[PDB]
Amino acid sequence: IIIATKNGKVRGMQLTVFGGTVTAFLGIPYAQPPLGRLRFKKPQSLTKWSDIWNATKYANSCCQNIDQSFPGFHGSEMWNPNTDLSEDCLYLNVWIPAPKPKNATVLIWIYGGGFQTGTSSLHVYDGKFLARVERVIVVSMNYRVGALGFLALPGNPEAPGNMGLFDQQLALQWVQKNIAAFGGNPKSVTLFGESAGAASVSLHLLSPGSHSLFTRAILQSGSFNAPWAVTSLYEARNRTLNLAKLTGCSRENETEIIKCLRNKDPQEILLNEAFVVPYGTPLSVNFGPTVDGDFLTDMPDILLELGQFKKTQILVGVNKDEGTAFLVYGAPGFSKDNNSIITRKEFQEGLKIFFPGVSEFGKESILFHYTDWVDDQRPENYREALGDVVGDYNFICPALEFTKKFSEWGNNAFFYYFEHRSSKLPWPEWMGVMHGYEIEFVFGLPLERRDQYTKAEEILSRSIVKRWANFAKYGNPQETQNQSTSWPVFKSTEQKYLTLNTESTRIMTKLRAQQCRFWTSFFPKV
Ligand SMILES: *[C@@H]1O[C@H](CO[C@@H]2O[C@@H](C)[C@@H](O)[C@@H](O)[C@@H]2O)[C@@H](O[C@@H]2O[C@H](CO)[C@@H](O[C@@H]3O[C@H](CO)[C@@H](O)[C@H](O[C@H]4O[C@H](CO)[C@@H](O)[C@H](O)[C@@H]4O)[C@@H]3O)[C@H](O)[C@H]2NC(C)=O)[C@H](O)[C@H]1NC(C)=O
Ligand SMILES: *[C@@H]1O[C@H](CO[C@@H]2O[C@@H](C)[C@@H](O)[C@@H](O)[C@@H]2O)[C@@H](O[C@@H]2O[C@H](CO)[C@@H](O)[C@H](O)[C@H]2NC(C)=O)[C@H](O)[C@H]1NC(C)=O
Ligand SMILES: *[C@@H]1O[C@H](CO[C@@H]2O[C@@H](C)[C@@H](O)[C@@H](O)[C@@H]2O)[C@@H](O[C@@H]2O[C@H](CO)[C@@H](O)[C@H](O)[C@H]2NC(C)=O)[C@H](O)[C@H]1NC(C)=O
Ligand SMILES: CN(C[C@@H]1CCN(Cc2ccccc2)C1)S(=O)(=O)c1ccc2ccccc2c1
Ligand SMILES: *[C@@H]1O[C@H](CO[C@@H]2O[C@@H](C)[C@@H](O)[C@@H](O)[C@@H]2O)[C@@H](O)[C@H](O)[C@H]1NC(C)=O
Ligand SMILES: CC(=O)N[C@H]1[C@H]([C@H](O)[C@H](O)CO)O[C@@](O)(C(=O)O)C[C@@H]1O
Ligand SMILES: *[C@@H]1O[C@H](CO)[C@@H](O)[C@H](O)[C@H]1NC(C)=O
Ligand SMILES: *[C@@H]1O[C@H](CO)[C@@H](O)[C@H](O)[C@H]1NC(C)=O
Ligand SMILES: [Cl-]
Ligand SMILES: [Cl-]
Repeated sequence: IIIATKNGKVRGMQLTVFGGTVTAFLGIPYAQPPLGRLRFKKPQSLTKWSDIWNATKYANSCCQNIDQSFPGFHGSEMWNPNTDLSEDCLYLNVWIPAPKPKNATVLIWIYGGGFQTGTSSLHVYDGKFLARVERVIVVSMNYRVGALGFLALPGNPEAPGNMGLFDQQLALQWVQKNIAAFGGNPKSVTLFGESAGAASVSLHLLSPGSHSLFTRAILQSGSFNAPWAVTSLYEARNRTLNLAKLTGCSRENETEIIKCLRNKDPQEILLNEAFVVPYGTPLSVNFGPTVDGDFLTDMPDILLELGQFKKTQILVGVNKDEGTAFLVYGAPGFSKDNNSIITRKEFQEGLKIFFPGVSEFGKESILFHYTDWVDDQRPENYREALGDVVGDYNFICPALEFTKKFSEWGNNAFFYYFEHRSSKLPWPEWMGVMHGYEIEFVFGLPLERRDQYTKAEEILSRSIVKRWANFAKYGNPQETQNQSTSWPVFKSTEQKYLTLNTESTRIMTKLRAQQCRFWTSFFPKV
């Protein structure tokens, strides 16, 4: 089972999935390893090889700091890298149906991780379910994260910024030139991703160098206009410089800095990423997408506002409790191991943690818009309010605003609202429908009966998988057979969206409308 690619022959392996077979090619290199003098530079193209590359195991994950706040707890550790970390991590994976499809639609996954963490090899990113059940091809790639992938000395090719995005872009290029050999249709490629993955997919909509590398886009819990998604050219420099000092690489010649940062073990670079900013938060993106003048030619809010993106269909959506995950990473009085009833004072302190550089008036204005209580006696008023504050500001309102803005230029948009809490979810109940916990459903993990998911979850994943795959194949995320609720287009007027849950799937209008008017009109002025 050998496929000949443009750079050489690759050998895959055979997966038994649901009384059937998927061919997995795990760990195909798609760039020269960005090592030595290649560190921080854009990804260079891969020299040809004469052997049979053995793509039979996930490859090295990119260097990254590991969440060690809940050691031994699956709800945190399920997200930590499950392969050796290395700078030599520019690899991708391909699941194709067996037998080899003819002209299959291709799904390209971009993982999240706040642009600091993440890896394609995670169990909740296993594409074999989608390959088997919908006969699409799934591709996923590793891209550089943290400083190693997003250090920015603007204009300077030694550290131009946005390398991780250019890593992704080079993977998309690989699919364009090689997926035909695997039975995929290069003309039918849907980027999908979650969180920073979703912000990445949205940036590929803007980057002209990506416009011909895919067809459609799916944005799960993320978009480039999210407040955490794009570093200012200022802060990127202040960040690059503060890193140079912490490592002792402060030089007058800016390239002499990069040279100095190139003789540091990655461990030294990662240990210093944290304090590169002055006041971090649980959502800090120390090194992330920047306006490099290359991948990104202008500030994306301007590009969005003036229709300067790929015209195509988008599938956008968010989860019901996007914000609760971050509350247990610093917020006072919070814990995954109790119900986290917090007081007014505790809520106010938590705003200082999530909005450190914000004026008191700004923080009071958040308090005022979110404490008009329907019941003052309700003891978790503040706990739920602080979670909604983080979710509405960081995910739901920018994702909604992205969808209005993008659809205003005549393209079909579909907006979902995931509100099912996984029956196997290891975080406590009050954290609800958390950030990232729609992904297993998108990937069809409840489709394996051999797990402990309920029948209702199997049906929900089954429908989501159909809707996702029909969106990839046909720009339309309906399920047309099992008498399903029709998913209407999101228009700027009606703003209709589809709820996803095991109970009843409903068409609703104008998600978080009052919340988002505050976050999208008033709060940016503070
Ligand atoms: C990439 O993957 C291939 C295939 O691996 C196999 O794929 C599937 C088909 C499945 O069977 C898997 O279990 C398995 O991983 C690798 O192919 C193997 O290549 C090595 C050599 O590099 C072979 O080992 C040699 O086999 C000889 C059989 O004639 C044997 O004589 C060899 O003994 C040595 O010592 C004597 C003593 O003088 C010498 O005379 C010999 O010439 C030899 O050097 C040795 O056992 C395996 O048998 C191959 N696998 C199979 C299943 O046959 C390939 O190596 C791998 N490459 C990389 C870089 O990963
Ligand atoms: C731009 O960076 C300066 C300097 O960063 C400091 O030193 C680094 C090595 C690292 O340890 C950072 O965490 C430090 O912040 C920032 O200046 C500091 O600001 C804090 C309070 O904001 C102050 O108490 C320190 O004394 C300052 N240190 C110095 C050397 O000036 C500055 O705030 C950053 N600018 C922005 C807009 O964030
Ligand atoms: C919920 O727990 C937090 C966290 O406290 C720690 O974790 C607990 C699960 C338990 O193992 C405790 O022994 C630990 O201290 C509590 O937050 C602390 O609250 C105390 C008293 O209010 C305060 O002195 C500490 O500063 C707090 N620490 C942190 C990190 O917030 C919280 O009180 C608990 N809430 C409820 C409703 O039980
Ligand atoms: C420090 N990180 C967060 C921890 C790391 C591992 N835990 C995984 C988890 C995932 C879902 C629920 C519970 C736990 C979460 S991060 O990955 O570097 C990061 C940084 C900035 C971000 C800004 C916006 C959105 C996401 C961001 C992520
Ligand atoms: C649709 O439903 C299948 C089984 O449910 C029953 O059978 C179908 C064919 C209907 O005629 C009706 O009797 C029931 O809904 C599932 O096996 C199948 O996976 C479902 N398809 C999707 C896309 O969810
Ligand atoms: C270690 C721990 O937390 N254990 C608790 C689990 C969940 O894991 C938490 O709610 C989220 O961590 O949930 C319980 O409510 C339960 O349903 O029996 C109590 C149990 O002791
Ligand atoms: C694949 O599909 C495209 C249209 O999407 C078509 O133009 C092309 O000829 C097809 N090629 C093969 C080999 O099926
Ligand atoms: C910095 O050093 C590099 C080394 O090749 C050189 O090309 C560049 O001109 C230098 N810049 C300044 C401002 O001295
Ligand atoms: Cl009160
Ligand atoms: Cl308002």
